[PDB]
Amino acid sequence: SRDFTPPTVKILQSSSDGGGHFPPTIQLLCLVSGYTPGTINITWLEDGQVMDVDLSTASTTQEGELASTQSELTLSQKHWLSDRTYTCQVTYQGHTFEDSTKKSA
Repeated sequence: SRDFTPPTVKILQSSSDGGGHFPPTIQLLCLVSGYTPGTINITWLEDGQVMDVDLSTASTTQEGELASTQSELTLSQKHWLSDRTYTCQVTYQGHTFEDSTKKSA
């Protein structure tokens, strides 16, 4: 007997991948898969001012008998300048987690 599977979450940052022009932002995508046969929940704990359009979302994918869900985060660099606390809180049918970044300008 061994139902369910071992959940796994990761944190990937994509800030040093920008280029000339366009406004600076942050691309923090977490890597959560294996857990749940379909997927869990996608959430990010923000601490600073989630008033703008800075939100993080994850997609659902199939990994055989497991469930691979890719999480991403998008926030304006400006906000990052004002310092904040971003964390990709991934939930599960019976589990949870959180991994991201944080700064205090």
